[PDB]
Amino acid sequence: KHDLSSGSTGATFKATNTDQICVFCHTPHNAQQDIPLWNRGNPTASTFTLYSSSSMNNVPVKQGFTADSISLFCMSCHDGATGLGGAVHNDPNGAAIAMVGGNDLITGEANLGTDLSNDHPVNFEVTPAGIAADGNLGALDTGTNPPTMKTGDVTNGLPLFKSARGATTLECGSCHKVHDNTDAPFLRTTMAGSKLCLGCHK
Amino acid sequence: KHDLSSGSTGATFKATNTDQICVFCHTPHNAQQDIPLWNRGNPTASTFTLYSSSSMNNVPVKQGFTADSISLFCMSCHDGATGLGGAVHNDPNGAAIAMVGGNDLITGEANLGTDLSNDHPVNFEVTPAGIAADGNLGALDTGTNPPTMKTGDVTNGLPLFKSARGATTLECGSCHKVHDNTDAPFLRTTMAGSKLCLGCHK
Amino acid sequence: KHDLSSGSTGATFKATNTDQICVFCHTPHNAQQDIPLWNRGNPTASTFTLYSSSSMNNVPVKQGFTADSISLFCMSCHDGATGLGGAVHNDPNGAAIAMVGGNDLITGEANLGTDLSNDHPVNFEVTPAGIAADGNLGALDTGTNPPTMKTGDVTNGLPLFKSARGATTLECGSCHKVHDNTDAPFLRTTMAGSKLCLGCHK
Amino acid sequence: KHDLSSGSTGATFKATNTDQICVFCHTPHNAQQDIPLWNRGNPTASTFTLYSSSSMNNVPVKQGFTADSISLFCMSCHDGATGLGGAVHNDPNGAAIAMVGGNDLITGEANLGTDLSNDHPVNFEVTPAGIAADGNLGALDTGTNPPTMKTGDVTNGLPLFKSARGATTLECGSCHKVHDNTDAPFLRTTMAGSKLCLGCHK
Amino acid sequence: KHDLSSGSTGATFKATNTDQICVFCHTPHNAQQDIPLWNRGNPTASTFTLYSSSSMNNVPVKQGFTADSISLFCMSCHDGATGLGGAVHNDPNGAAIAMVGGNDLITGEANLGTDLSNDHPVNFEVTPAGIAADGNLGALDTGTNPPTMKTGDVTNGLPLFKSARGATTLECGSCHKVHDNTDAPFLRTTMAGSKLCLGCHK
Amino acid sequence: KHDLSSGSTGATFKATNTDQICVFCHTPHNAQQDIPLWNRGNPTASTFTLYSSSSMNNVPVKQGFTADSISLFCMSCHDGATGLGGAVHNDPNGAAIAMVGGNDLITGEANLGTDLSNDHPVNFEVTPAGIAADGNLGALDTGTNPPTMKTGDVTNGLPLFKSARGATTLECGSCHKVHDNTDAPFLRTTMAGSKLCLGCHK
Amino acid sequence: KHDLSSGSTGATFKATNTDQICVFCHTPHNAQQDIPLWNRGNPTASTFTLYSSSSMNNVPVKQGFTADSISLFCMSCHDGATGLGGAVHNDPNGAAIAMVGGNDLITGEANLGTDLSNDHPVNFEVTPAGIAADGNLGALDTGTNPPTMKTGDVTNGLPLFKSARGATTLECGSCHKVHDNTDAPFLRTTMAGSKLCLGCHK
Ligand code: HEC
Ligand code: HEC
Ligand code: HEC
Ligand code: HEC
Ligand code: HEC
Ligand code: HEC
Ligand code: HEC
Ligand code: HEC
Ligand code: HEC
Ligand code: HEC
Ligand code: HEC
Ligand code: HEC
Ligand code: HEC
Ligand code: HEC
Repeated sequence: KHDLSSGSTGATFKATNTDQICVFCHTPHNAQQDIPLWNRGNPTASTFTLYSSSSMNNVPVKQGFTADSISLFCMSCHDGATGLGGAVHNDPNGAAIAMVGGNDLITGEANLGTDLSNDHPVNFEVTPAGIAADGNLGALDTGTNPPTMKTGDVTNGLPLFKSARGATTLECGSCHKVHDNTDAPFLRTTMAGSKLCLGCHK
Repeated sequence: KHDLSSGSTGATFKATNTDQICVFCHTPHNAQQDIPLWNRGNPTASTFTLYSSSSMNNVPVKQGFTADSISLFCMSCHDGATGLGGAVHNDPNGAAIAMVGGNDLITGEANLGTDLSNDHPVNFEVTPAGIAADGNLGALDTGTNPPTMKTGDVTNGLPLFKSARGATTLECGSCHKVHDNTDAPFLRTTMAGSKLCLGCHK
Repeated sequence: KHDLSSGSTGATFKATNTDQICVFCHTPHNAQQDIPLWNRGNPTASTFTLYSSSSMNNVPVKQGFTADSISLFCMSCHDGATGLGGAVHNDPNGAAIAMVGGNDLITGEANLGTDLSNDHPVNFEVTPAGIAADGNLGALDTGTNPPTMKTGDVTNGLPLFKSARGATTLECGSCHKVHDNTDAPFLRTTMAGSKLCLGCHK
Repeated sequence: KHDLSSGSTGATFKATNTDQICVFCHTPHNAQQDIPLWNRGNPTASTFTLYSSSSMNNVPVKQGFTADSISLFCMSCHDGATGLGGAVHNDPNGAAIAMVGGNDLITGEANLGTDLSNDHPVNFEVTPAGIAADGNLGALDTGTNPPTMKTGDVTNGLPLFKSARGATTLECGSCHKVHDNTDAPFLRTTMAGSKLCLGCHK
Repeated sequence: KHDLSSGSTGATFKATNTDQICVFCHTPHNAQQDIPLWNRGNPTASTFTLYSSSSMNNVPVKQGFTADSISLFCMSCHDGATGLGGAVHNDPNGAAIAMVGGNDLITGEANLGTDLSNDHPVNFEVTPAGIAADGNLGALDTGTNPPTMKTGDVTNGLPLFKSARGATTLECGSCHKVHDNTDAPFLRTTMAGSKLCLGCHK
Repeated sequence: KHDLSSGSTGATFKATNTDQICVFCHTPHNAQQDIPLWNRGNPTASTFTLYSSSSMNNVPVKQGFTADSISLFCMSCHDGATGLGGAVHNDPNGAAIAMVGGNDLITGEANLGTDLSNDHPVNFEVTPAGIAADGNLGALDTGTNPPTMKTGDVTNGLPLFKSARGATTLECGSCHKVHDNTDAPFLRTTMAGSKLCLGCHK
Repeated sequence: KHDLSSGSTGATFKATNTDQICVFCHTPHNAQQDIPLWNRGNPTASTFTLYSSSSMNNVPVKQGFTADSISLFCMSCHDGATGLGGAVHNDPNGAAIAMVGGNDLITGEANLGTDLSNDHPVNFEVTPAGIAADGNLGALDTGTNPPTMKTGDVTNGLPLFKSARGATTLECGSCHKVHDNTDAPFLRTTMAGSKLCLGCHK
């Protein structure tokens, strides 16, 4: 899916003036941030809302992302308003990347918009006190890099990410693995059987 | 019972084109409401009647549910008219969920229909004035989330739910716990001994 | 007395395959009538006769009960012909309730049979004209729910019930309170001293 | 006088194991006859003789009472041979009623025995032909319930009772009112002045 | 005259502790004899003599009355030796009847004493043979109750009474009617004109 | 003649305050003597003389009557000195009997006075020896009551009376019958023809 | 002859308004003298002369009768001047006795007139001295009542009468017996044979 090459066969949206996989994401030189080789323009965090209800631990952090949130990286192409090709910084041929059909914005069901009223919670620090209060959020392992949240049925658990809210924070990349399409839509494991879901919500 | 997986052993009705527990109830993205990850189509409240007699406190609210009533969520599959698989919004494989035998409607004794003339009252605000008038509806605790109605014989009491009629409202989920089948048919405690019944009707 | 649990200590007749107080009387769902949660099979009213003499106001109504008479509910187990356990509708374990000794019918002095030639009158509308004609049937209060017949010596009087013959009708429950055994055999007050009798027959 | 309660102050004979006025006469359930709530054992009529002389209209009926005579009810405790407490049918506490001193039989002047050679005539049908023959037995009124024998000096006359000999029959209750002690020994009017006697024997 | 009530106006002797006409003569219960409701003490017959001369039919019966003679009843208060109030058996208030002035014995001209040497003959059987022998004692009628002695000038004749000497016996009540004072001193007809005397002595 | 009623038509002397025949002679109660019901005051016998001559049998008895002589009864009103109305003992209305004209004494030819020098002999015992001596005084019959003196021409003879002088004594009533006026002046038979005179003086 | 009844057959003079023998001579009451029952008017004795000659003993008594002479009684109707019916005192019917023909005076040979110059001597005392002087006047008997003069040939002699001249006096009745007509004209014995005459004049 994320093979945006012109010669790709399974890509819904692909360029027409380049053949490279990685220019859409990674540039060897002249990148944006010291988070691996990011060459994509990201929006502001002030225009994003998250899931909030009186059953969680994220009440004060229900508005806005952080400046170092990977969820920002994902929504940079998964917001429905940022150009797929027009947001590049280090373009591959000195000009704007040509897009097929002229639709430089993601559409369809994959579009997420700007409101997360219908999405799984992201960018909040899972805490051992919160886990004890709920009593069902598995366990924590700190000896691994990155630290993972222990599960009673899945090997290696789910990776966690460091953010402003804390060093053990759930994120857009917790479930989705961008590069590996072994279990589409790039889930960390094949979802049939609910075994990934049972990893956390036991 | 509510394990609608194809590989389930104790489910009366199960799908044949999926293996996931939660797609029938919860979808990670593109949900219906900001009430936890609801992916089920609910009917209108105008076609529902409730228990009403000259011994209660719910005389003006004996017709119709609210738009935010959990009882609506439960009757969405427990009405006897809404499709068990056809009412999903975010389907798991891009098509309608296949049902065994083709009976996409609940039948048997578990069917409740649309008339509650033979059911325990639901969706009404229990009030301290009403409790004092009756003199037997236990007591109230507001320091817990959700607020519970105190009982003289059962630990932790019964949870209450917030609705349009009020913040302390009895509901379909007051007695039934959807996920925990420790005491089937998903009662909050084992019913033998009438100890749950004695919790309120002392 | 009416604690029909298997673990009960003072019950003459008790079940052996259940432990619940209320299944014998009340079922949460799938009840019989919109009169509180009735799960007991009642007989026909055409086979019942009542007390009749040329000193009362019930001459035309000396034969048969009404379809909404609480006396029917009481005689449903107090007729001497209806099964104590076999008349349930919503059984607690999917089968007929097991009875100790196999005697599913009430016996002894408590048995009332089908003829009320030796019983206090029931199911007739007490009227202010009739009270004035007799001149001793206390007085009437309509501001209370249910309306009561005023007594000159007892606080709160006797409750009355609504029926087909009228809205102020004496009934089996007028003297007997089914749940409260403070004054056995479930009388509304302790009978020693004839103070209950003096409440009406002054 | 007829207040046989243990706490009574003016009763010659009173019980010691009960406090109720009416168990001695009336039981709510399980009575003897369809004549109001009779719970007292009555003797046979074959052992009773009546006043008979060649000046009356009761020559063929001078021996024995009827099975439905109220005089039998009165003599059930006013015969001098039937137990005051031992003749109850529906006892108040599951055992024989305890009597003070052990004298369960009425004694003294109030005792009447079994021979009415010294008593006013009872249980005979007064007839208009007989009244015309004597010419002094007042008049008859049939529009009242029960029918009364008209008197020229007393309001409302004397009530009459229905029996086997006829529908207008003098009886033990014609002069004596069991419940009202306004004019002791329970006469229908105060006897001073002979006005009751002048009501009939003008 | 015989109205012995305390409120009487024409009575020479009256009581002061009662107001009843009939207690002096009749008691409803506990009477003396089976001759109508007699409550007066009578003297012995051995102390009485009668009119005797060689012109009548009563030679062998000139000494003593019978045990069933009404003349005994009359002399019970008309002997001059028996107490007017002290001879009662069933007293009206549990004590001796109080008499005005303390003179409980009849005095004056009305007093008759114990010797009938100056009185009209009583208590002897008038016989048809005796009537034929005298030839002036009217005639006899047996079809009436009581049998009367026919007179040629007076309607209905004189009533006769049954006694030991015979069934057609003259008696104290033959001329005197105790209750009817239409013709004082309680004669059966007004005596002016000798028409009563001419009824027998033609 | 002897009908002294006020309404009488043939009576020379009659009362004005009474209507009774017999009060002048007979009173039912309180009479004077045991000689039938005498209510008239009689004079003394010492003031009476009789017929005496040397041809009879009454020489020693020619002065004075006896205390039991009927002639005394007759002269009680036939002496000319005793009051006709003032000599009553048992008066009919509590007062002296009123007489017409005020003449309470008999006058005229019927007056006899106190001397019998001009009258037929009375009050002497006729004896069989005396009859044999005279040889004309009929015969004697003792089997009749009263004994009569036999006559050869008149049926039933003349009645005789008992007195102190003897049991067969002539008397004022021998010829005169007081009640029967068939042959006035109350003779025992019609005197025309001298047949009564020939009965004795043959 | 002396049967003066109206129905008489042998009487020359008889009444027409009466039928009685004795009213002409004897009245029961109201007579004239104490000489037996005389009811006839007698004349004076001064107008009568008697037989007188110088051969007797009656020289000084030859003029006039005595006031007590029976000869006066006889001449009262045998004088020829006194009325036969008009001289009665006690008349039988309140009026003068009617006489046949109107001749109330005796006539014919039986008339004696007023002069006894032709009659046998009367009313003089026969004396024993006079009898001795004459020597033929029988003898005297004093033991009989009345005293008689003894005769030598006739049984019982002649009765004598008492008068003023003496106790043994001849009289009109000496020979004549007024009542007995055995030997007419009422002689004491049949005169044929002169045996009566020979009784005295021997
Ligand atoms: C972080 C902000 C994100 C973003 C941008 C997306 N996800 Fe998820 N996702 C999860 C599961 C189980 C599915 C399968 C969908 C299904 O079974 O119906 C998905 C799918 C997607 C899609 C495409 C399919 C779709 O239905 O939209 C997209 C574009 C997408 N995701 C974006 C699970 C998780 C999860 C843990 C349960 C987390 C955290 C996220 N997703 C986070 C994100
Ligand atoms: C809210 C609208 C609901 C719905 C949809 C159901 N219930 Fe209840 N329930 C209660 C108890 C004690 C039982 C046991 C039944 C028994 O003992 O016989 C049940 C059972 C059910 C069933 C299945 C079994 C059946 O008999 O129908 C179903 C499908 C069901 N429930 C649906 C008690 C309560 C209660 C408090 C007393 C409340 C509130 C509810 N239930 C509410 C609901
Ligand atoms: C309505 C049809 C009923 C029924 C089914 C029963 N009752 Fe009554 N009850 C009353 C009183 C004073 C007693 C005490 C008995 C006593 O003192 O001896 C009772 C008792 C009973 C019993 C059990 C004991 C018994 O003696 O039978 C039963 C089974 C019973 N009742 C059934 C009084 C009343 C009353 C007002 C006076 C009325 C109405 C009823 N009862 C009605 C009924
Ligand atoms: C029907 C069989 C009965 C019975 C059992 C009794 N009575 Fe009478 N009663 C009447 C009157 C006027 C009195 C007063 C007594 C008085 O004045 O002296 C009574 C009294 C009694 C008593 C108690 C007192 C006593 O003297 O015995 C008793 C126990 C009693 N009664 C029993 C009048 C009548 C009457 C109409 C005149 C009739 C009918 C009855 N009584 C009937 C009965
Ligand atoms: C039966 C033993 C009796 C008794 C006790 C009494 N009588 Fe008579 N009575 C009769 C008449 C005609 C009178 C009127 C009196 C009169 O006219 O003077 C009476 C009166 C009385 C009285 C009171 C008045 C008085 O003079 O004493 C009394 C107390 C009395 N009686 C008592 C007639 C008869 C009669 C038939 C002729 C008979 C029988 C009786 N009486 C009997 C009795
Ligand atoms: C007893 C002492 C008496 C009394 C008081 C009276 N009598 Fe006589 N009597 C007799 C006869 C034949 C008559 C008729 C008179 C006549 O024919 O003229 C009478 C009449 C009377 C009267 C009234 C008429 C009169 O002439 O005086 C009276 C008042 C009277 N009597 C009173 C006959 C007898 C007789 C037998 C011959 C005897 C005895 C008596 N009487 C006795 C008495
Ligand atoms: C006394 C004064 C008298 C009276 C009035 C009468 N007598 Fe005599 N009498 C006597 C005898 C023997 C005869 C028979 C005459 C004869 O035989 O012829 C009579 C008759 C009469 C009559 C009628 C006949 C007549 O011849 O007149 C009358 C009227 C009469 N008497 C009147 C005898 C005596 C005698 C003794 C001898 C005495 C005395 C009397 N009589 C006296 C009287
Ligand atoms: C859009 C998404 C792309 C595309 C089209 C490519 N890459 Fe990647 N890549 C992407 C992200 C968001 C990250 C970092 C994720 C994280 O830090 O959690 C990366 C990272 C890499 C890395 C180093 C990290 C590792 O190896 O685990 C490499 C070597 C890499 N990417 C290679 C790569 C190549 C060869 C591509 C085309 C042939 C290519 N990427 C495309 C996001 C995206
Ligand atoms: C139908 C009912 C289902 C089924 C088949 C599953 N879930 Fe649940 N779930 C359901 C409801 C009505 C609710 C909310 C109830 C309320 O708000 O009172 C939930 C909630 C959850 C949650 C979060 C709430 C909590 O944990 O207390 C989780 C983590 C969850 N559900 C998980 C889950 C999984 C893992 C399932 C398959 C393995 C699954 N659900 C099925 C209703 C239903
Ligand atoms: C047979 C009788 C039973 C038994 C064994 C139980 N209940 Fe009751 N109950 C019964 C009747 C006939 C009625 C209605 C009476 C009327 O309407 O007049 C009820 C009512 C109730 C109620 C609500 C009415 C109220 O509270 O006043 C409750 C809460 C209730 N019953 C509870 C209850 C429980 C907890 C029992 C076992 C622990 C139980 N009942 C048994 C009749 C009968
Ligand atoms: C012995 C007598 C008693 C006693 C101790 C009580 N009652 Fe009565 N009662 C009795 C009789 C013989 C009758 C019927 C008489 C008839 O039918 O002529 C009654 C009747 C009643 C009635 C209904 C008739 C009415 O009201 O007129 C009542 C309501 C009643 N009795 C009440 C009552 C009470 C309350 C008593 C004790 C507090 C009581 N009775 C005692 C005889 C006798
Ligand atoms: C003394 C005498 C009294 C008095 C003061 C009263 N009564 Fe009478 N009564 C009396 C006698 C001797 C008799 C019987 C006479 C007989 O048998 O010949 C009676 C009879 C009655 C009767 C029934 C006989 C009838 O009616 O013919 C009655 C109804 C009656 N008595 C009534 C009565 C009343 C009402 C009195 C006071 C108001 C009363 N009596 C006084 C004697 C005497
Ligand atoms: C004055 C004389 C009178 C009057 C006015 C009445 N009677 Fe008589 N009565 C009288 C006497 C002297 C005697 C007795 C005579 C004797 O013993 O020889 C009587 C007797 C009676 C008798 C009974 C004797 C019988 O019947 O033979 C009766 C019944 C009688 N009397 C009745 C009576 C009546 C009814 C009178 C008025 C209607 C009446 N008498 C008046 C004297 C006198
Ligand atoms: C005229 C003479 C008469 C008549 C018509 C009658 N009697 Fe006589 N009677 C007469 C006299 C003068 C005397 C007395 C004579 C004397 O005393 O000597 C008498 C006497 C009697 C007597 C009594 C004397 C006796 O019996 O001896 C009687 C009983 C008598 N009379 C009866 C009587 C009768 C019955 C008459 C009519 C039937 C009658 N008398 C007529 C004179 C005269």
